[PDB]
Amino acid sequence: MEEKIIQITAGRGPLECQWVVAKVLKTFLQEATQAGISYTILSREEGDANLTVKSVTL
RNA sequence: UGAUGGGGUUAGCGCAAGCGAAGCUCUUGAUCGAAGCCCCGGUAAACGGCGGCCGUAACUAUAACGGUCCUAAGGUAGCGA
Ligand SMILES: [Mg+2]
Ligand SMILES: [Mg+2]
Ligand SMILES: [Mg+2]
Ligand SMILES: [Mg+2]
Repeated sequence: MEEKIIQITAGRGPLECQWVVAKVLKTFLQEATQAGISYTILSREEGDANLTVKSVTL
């Protein structure tokens, strides 16, 4: 068994990048569920609007 | 309560194994037989009991929601380390 830590970030990117971090996160979890890798969130970095995330650590 | 049935006895009859009248007596328990119980409803300010699992919301989180399993019904208001 392996445990790892990864971060998905918008860097210095604009709000669109801040938003795609969220969409990519949702897809990433919707794949981790089928892969059987349990996922937990350590630091969700909410973005500059609704529904945005600057970065999230899994 | 005592119907039938099966015995025990013996007057008689039998070469004689045996049959057995009536009476008496032993046993059997047909029929009758109410409550109760089973049965059918009521009743919890009667004694009492008052559920599981799983998923689910433009972001993560939670589940308003949904699926099926069971129950007699799944803890209402209110309160809650
Ligand atoms: Mg999602
Ligand atoms: Mg009632
Ligand atoms: Mg309540
Ligand atoms: Mg305390």
